[PDB]
Amino acid sequence: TGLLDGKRILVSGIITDSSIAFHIARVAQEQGAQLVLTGFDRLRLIQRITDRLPAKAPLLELDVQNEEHLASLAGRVTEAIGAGNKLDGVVHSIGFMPQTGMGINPFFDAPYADVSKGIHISAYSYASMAKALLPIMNPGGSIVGMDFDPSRAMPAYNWMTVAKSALESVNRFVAREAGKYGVRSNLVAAGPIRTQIQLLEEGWDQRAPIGWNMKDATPVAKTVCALLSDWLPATTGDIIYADGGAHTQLL
Amino acid sequence: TGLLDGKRILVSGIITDSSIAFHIARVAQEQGAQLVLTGFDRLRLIQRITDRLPAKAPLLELDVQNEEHLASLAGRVTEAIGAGNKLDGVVHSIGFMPQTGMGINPFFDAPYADVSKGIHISAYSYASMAKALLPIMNPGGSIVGMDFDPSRAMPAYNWMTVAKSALESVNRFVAREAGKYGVRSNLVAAGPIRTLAMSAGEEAGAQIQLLEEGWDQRAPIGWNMKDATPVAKTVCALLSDWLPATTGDIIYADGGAHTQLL
Amino acid sequence: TGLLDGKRILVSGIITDSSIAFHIARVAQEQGAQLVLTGFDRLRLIQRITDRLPAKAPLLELDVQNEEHLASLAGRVTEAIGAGNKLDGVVHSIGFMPQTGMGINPFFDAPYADVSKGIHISAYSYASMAKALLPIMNPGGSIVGMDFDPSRAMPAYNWMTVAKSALESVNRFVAREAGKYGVRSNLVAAGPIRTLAMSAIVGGALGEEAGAQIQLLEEGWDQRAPIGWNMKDATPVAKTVCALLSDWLPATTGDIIYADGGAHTQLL
Amino acid sequence: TGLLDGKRILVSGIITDSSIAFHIARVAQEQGAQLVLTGFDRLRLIQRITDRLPAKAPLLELDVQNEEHLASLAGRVTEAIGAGNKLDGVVHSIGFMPQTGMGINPFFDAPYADVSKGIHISAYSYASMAKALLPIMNPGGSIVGMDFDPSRAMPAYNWMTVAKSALESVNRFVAREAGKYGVRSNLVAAGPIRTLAMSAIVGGALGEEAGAQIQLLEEGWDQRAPIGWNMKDATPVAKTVCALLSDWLPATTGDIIYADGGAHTQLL
Ligand SMILES: NC(=O)c1ccc[n+]([C@@H]2O[C@H](COP(=O)([O-])OP(=O)(O)OC[C@H]3O[C@@H](n4cnc5c(N)ncnc54)[C@H](O)[C@@H]3O)[C@@H](O)[C@H]2O)c1
Ligand SMILES: NC(=O)c1ccc[n+]([C@@H]2O[C@H](COP(=O)([O-])OP(=O)(O)OC[C@H]3O[C@@H](n4cnc5c(N)ncnc54)[C@H](O)[C@@H]3O)[C@@H](O)[C@H]2O)c1
Ligand SMILES: NC(=O)c1ccc[n+]([C@@H]2O[C@H](COP(=O)([O-])OP(=O)(O)OC[C@H]3O[C@@H](n4cnc5c(N)ncnc54)[C@H](O)[C@@H]3O)[C@@H](O)[C@H]2O)c1
Ligand SMILES: NC(=O)c1ccc[n+]([C@@H]2O[C@H](COP(=O)([O-])OP(=O)(O)OC[C@H]3O[C@@H](n4cnc5c(N)ncnc54)[C@H](O)[C@@H]3O)[C@@H](O)[C@H]2O)c1
Ligand SMILES: Cc1csc([C@](C)(O)c2n[nH]/c(=N/C(=O)Cc3c(F)cccc3F)s2)n1
Repeated sequence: TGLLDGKRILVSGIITDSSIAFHIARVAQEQGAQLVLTGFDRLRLIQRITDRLPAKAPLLELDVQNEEHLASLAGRVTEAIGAGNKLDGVVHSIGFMPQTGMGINPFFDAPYADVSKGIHISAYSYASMAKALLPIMNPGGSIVGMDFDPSRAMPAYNWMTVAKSALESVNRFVAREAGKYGVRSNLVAAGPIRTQIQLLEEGWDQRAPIGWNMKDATPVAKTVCALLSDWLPATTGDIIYADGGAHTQLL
Repeated sequence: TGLLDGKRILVSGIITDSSIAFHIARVAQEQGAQLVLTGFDRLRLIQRITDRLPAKAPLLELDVQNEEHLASLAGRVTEAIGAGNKLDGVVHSIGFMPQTGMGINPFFDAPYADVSKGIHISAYSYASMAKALLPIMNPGGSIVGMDFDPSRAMPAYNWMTVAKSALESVNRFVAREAGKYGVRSNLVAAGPIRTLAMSAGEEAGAQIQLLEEGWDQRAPIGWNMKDATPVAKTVCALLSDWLPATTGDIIYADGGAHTQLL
Repeated sequence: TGLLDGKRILVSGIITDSSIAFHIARVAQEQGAQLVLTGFDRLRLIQRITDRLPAKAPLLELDVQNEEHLASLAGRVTEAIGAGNKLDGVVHSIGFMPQTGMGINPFFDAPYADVSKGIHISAYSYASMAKALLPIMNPGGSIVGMDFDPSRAMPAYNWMTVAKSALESVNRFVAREAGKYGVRSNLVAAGPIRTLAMSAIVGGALGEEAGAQIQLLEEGWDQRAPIGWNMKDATPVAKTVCALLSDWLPATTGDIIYADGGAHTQLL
Repeated sequence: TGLLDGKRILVSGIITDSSIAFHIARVAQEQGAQLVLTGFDRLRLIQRITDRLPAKAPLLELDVQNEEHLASLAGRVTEAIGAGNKLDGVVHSIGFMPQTGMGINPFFDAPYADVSKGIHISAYSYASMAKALLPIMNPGGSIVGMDFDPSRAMPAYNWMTVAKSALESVNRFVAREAGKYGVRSNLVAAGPIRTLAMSAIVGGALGEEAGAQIQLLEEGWDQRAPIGWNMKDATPVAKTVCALLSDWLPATTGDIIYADGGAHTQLL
C-alpha cells in the first residue's frame, strides 16, 4: 500500500544505475507506481540498466533535440500505457552542457553553439516535454524536473549554472500551462550527487544542518516521489530543495 | 495504511474547527498518527472542539508566553506518550498580532508592547517549542511551523508580516539545533485561509478581499481560501519520511501564487 | 562638475530616441562622461538619432552575434578614445526575442532556433561584451547591463523572461572575471518602459488580448510601486545606470539594482 | 559641487569614530550635506567624537526606546534647522543585540526580554524614526538604514540575524508610508566592518571560539567577494549610503543595496 499506488508515471534520464533518474524510478516502483521510461542515444545500454529496476517497464526512445521524437511521444506513450489511459506524473531528469561551458575551461571561452546546445537540453526541453505530455495527463498530475541551485555563481559549473537559472524560469511558465490541465509543475534542487569541485562538495555537508551524503541519491528520489504524490497538492511553479538544507546556511 | 503510521506528533494551535491546526490534526489522524494536542487559554472550549476529531488525543495546556508551561512541557508530553517514547513530529500553528499591528490601524501607530507580544507568540515561540521538545524527539523527526509569505509587503497584514519574516529567520537557526538530533525544521507558507479570524475597518476588508481574489487568479492551479485541506496535507508531507533532505526551508502551499506576477 | 566627469564610457543599444540607451547616454553626457557608442545594423539611422544627444560621440558597429565584430571591438574602441586610454564604463542595453517567444504566441510554440537567438543576444552577449572590453578597462570600472525582473512568471514576456533569468546568472559569472581587473558588474532591473516595441503591443499590434495583458501589467506596476512608476519616462532608469557607472557604489558587484519604483517589494 | 549639495540630512548612530554612522556623516559633509546628528546614552563621549567631523552639526538626544524623545524629535530637529526648512535625508545606523542573543551563547538560551530589546532597537526603531521624521521631510527625500544579510543562518549572529530579517520587512512597509511623502526607504546590507564590538571579538574578548568564527567569516567574505572585502574600511559602505541619499537612485524603494564586495552573489 504505497505512496504512488496505481499512478502512471513517465521517467526520463536513466543512462546508468547511479543516475538520479534510476533511483527516482526504483523508489516510484517500490511505492506502487507503474512506469514508462525514456532514454537517449545508448538505448542498448539503457535497456540493460532498466532491467535492474524491481519491475518491468517499457523503454521509449527520446532525444529532446529531435522534433520528430517529441511530436510522436504522446502517441507512443499512449500505445505503451494503453489507449484511454493517461499519465499522472512526468519526471524530467535530463541535463548536459559541453565541456567548454562546464569544468576547467574559462567562462568566457565557451562558444555560443555549445552553450545553446546545453540550454536546449538542460532547460528548453523541460517545456518541450510538458508540451508533448500535458495533453495525455490527468487532473491532479505532477511534472518534476531536476535543478542545481544557480542563485549564486560558483567555480566550474559556469554555463551549466546559467542553464539551470533558465530552467527555473522555464518551470514557472510550464506551471501556467500545466495549471490548465489541473497539473502541477515543480523542480527538486538537489545537492551534488556522485553519479574546486571537491571543495564545493565538501562544503555542502558542513553547511547542511543534517549533513549531505553525495554518494546517496535516495533522499533526492524520495523528494521527487513526494512531489509526484497527492501530498503536495497546492505547490506549483516552485522549487523544493533536497540539499540537506545547505542553501539555508552561510557557514 | 497511512502516511504517518505509528508516528507520535504534537499539534498546537487548535482553537476552532476551522483552525488550520484542526485540519492538520484531522489529516494526521486519518493517516495513522498518534497525536498530543496543545491549547491556549480557552481549554474547556478547545476540548469541545477536539472531540470532533477522528480519534482521541490528550490535550495539554501551553501558553508560549508562559515560562513554566514551556519548562514543564517535555515532561507532560512524556507522561502523555509514555516513558521510553519520544515524538517524531511537532507542529507550531501559533500566531497572534494585536489589533494595533494588524488591520486598518496605521502601521506607525502600533506600540512596541503590542509588536513585541506579536513577535514573541508568532516568531520567538518557534524557538521555544523547539527548545522544549527537541530533547524528546526521535531521529528522522520533523518540526513544522506555519508561515505567510512576507517577502513583499502587503496592505493590512502590517506587523504580522514583520513577525513572519522573523519566523523564517528563526526557522533557519532552529534547523541548526535540530540537525544535532537528526531532526528537520521547516515552514509551510500557506495562501490565505478563511478561519474565524479572517472571517472577521472598511478599507481593510476591501484590501484583504483584493489580496485573496488576486491570490486565486495568480495561482496557476487556483486557490480555495475556504479549503484548509491542501495546507494540512502539505504539513503532513513534511511530517512524513518523504522529504528527508529538506531542512531550515519553506514549502509553499499557496496554489503557486508567489511564483507568478500576474 | 558632474557625476561621471572624466569617465570614458561605451554605451550600446541605441536604436531610437526612445531606447533606454539613448537616455543613459544623454544623462551620462550631461554628467561629463565622454562616450563611445555602438550600434547594430542600421548605423545611418542610428547616427541621425545620436546627433540628437547633447554631445557628439564616435559610433562603432557592433552586432553581438558577429564574432569578428567582437574580436575587433577593443582595438576599434582604442582607436576612438586615443591609444594609452581605457574605458571606465560599459553599458549593455541590448535585448531581443523573436515574436515566437514574446507576445501572444503560446509559450510552447516557440521554436528553439528563435529562443536560442534571443538568448544569444539578450544573455550570452553580456559575457561576450565583457570578454572583448575588460582588457581595455581601468580599475574601479563598471559594466552595467539591463534587466527585467524574471523572478516570477508573467503573461506575454515568456521566453524573454527566461532570457533575463539567464542574464542574471551570466552577470554573476561576469562579476568574477571582472573582479580580476578591479571592474564591477551589475544589472539594473527596470520597470516597463514605453520603448518602440512596447508602444506597438499596447494599442493592438498583436491583438486586443495581448494589448490588454500588458496594460494590466503596467497599471499594476504603478500602483504596487510606493513612489509610483512612469512607463513614459526612462530618466529614472538612466540615472540609476549612471549611479552604477560612478564611484558611489564601489562595493557592489554581481548584483541587481532595481529601478522599478519599488514595485517588486510590494505584493499589492 | 558635491553629491549631497545643500541637502539637510539627519544621521543617527555615532558612538565612536569607527562607527559606520561616523563615516556616513563624514562623507555626507564632504559632499556638501548639512547635518543634524542624534546620539544615545553616552552623549558626552559622542559630543567629543562628532567634534572630529569636518563641520559643526547640532547634536540631539535620541534613545529610540524612549517615547518622549520620539514624540519631540520632529520639533527639536525643526528648531535646529530653522522654521520653514525640511529634511531631505535620514540615516538609521542603530543596532543592538544583548550578548544573550549574539555571540557564543546557544541560540535557545536567549531570553525573550533580551531578544525583544534587540528587535526594538535594531528593527522597530526604523519604523519609529520614519513616523517621527516623515512629517518634516521634503519630496524626493531618502531614509536609509543599515542591514547585514540575514537570508542564510550563520554562527554567532543568532538573534541579530533575526532582527535584521525583521528590519528588512519593516523597511518594505516604511516604503509604503514614505511614498505618500515622495520619500524613498532603503537598507544598505554591508559586509563585516571592524567597528568597536567586532574588533573586540577578533582580539579574543569573547574567547577562542567566537574569535575563530568571526575570523572564518571575514576570510571567506574576502574570497567570495569578486572585488574583495576590506573589513577595516567603512568608506565603501558610507559612499553607498550617500548614493542612496542622493538623487541618483530615484526609482528604488522598499529595497536592499548590497555593499558587500558582491560576496552574497557567489557560493565559493
Ligand atoms: N549529479 C548532481 O550532482 C546533480 C545535482 C543537481 C542536479 N542534477 C541534475 O539531475 C539531472 C540528471 O543528471 P544525473 O546527475 O542523474 O546525471 P546523468 O548523466 O545520469 O543523467 C543525465 C541524463 O540526461 C540525458 N540526456 C543528455 N542529452 C540528452 C538528449 N539530447 N535528449 C534526452 N536526454 C538527454 C542523458 O541521457 C542522461 O540520462 C540533470 O538535470 C542534472 O543536471 C544533478
Ligand atoms: N489563516 C490564514 O490566512 C493563514 C495563512 C498563512 C499562515 N497562517 C498561520 O497559521 C497559523 C494558524 O493560524 P490559523 O489561521 O489556523 O488561525 P487560528 O486563530 O485558528 O489559530 C491560531 C492559534 O494561535 C494560538 N495562540 C495564540 N496565542 C497563543 C499563545 N500565547 N500560546 C499558544 N498558542 C497561542 C491561538 O490560541 C490559536 O489556536 C498561524 O501561525 C497563522 O499566522 C494563517
Ligand atoms: N522597454 C522595457 O520595458 C524594458 C524593461 C526592462 C529592461 N529592458 C531592457 O533594456 C534593454 C534595452 O531595451 P529597450 O527597451 O531600450 O529597447 P530598444 O529596442 O531601444 O533596445 C534594444 C537594442 O538592442 C539592440 N540589438 C538587437 N539585436 C542586436 C545585436 N545582434 N547586436 C547588438 N545590438 C542588438 C537593438 O538594435 C537596440 O539598439 C534591453 O536589454 C531590454 O531587454 C527593457
Ligand atoms: N560588521 C558590522 O559592523 C555591520 C555590518 C552590517 C551592518 N551593520 C549595522 O550597521 C549599524 C551601525 O553599527 P556599527 O557597526 O557602526 O556599530 P556602532 O556600535 O558603531 O553603532 C551602533 C549604534 O547603535 C546605537 N544605539 C544602540 N541602542 C540605541 C538606542 N536605544 N537609541 C539610539 N541609538 C542606539 C549606539 O549608540 C551606536 O551608535 C547597525 O545597524 C549594525 O547592525 C554593522
Ligand atoms: C524586457 C523587454 C521589454 S521590451 C524589450 C526589448 C529589448 O525591446 C525587446 N526585445 N525583443 C523584443 N521582441 C518582441 O517584442 C517580439 C516582437 C518583435 F521582435 C517584432 C515585432 C513584434 C514582436 F512581438 S521587445 N525587452
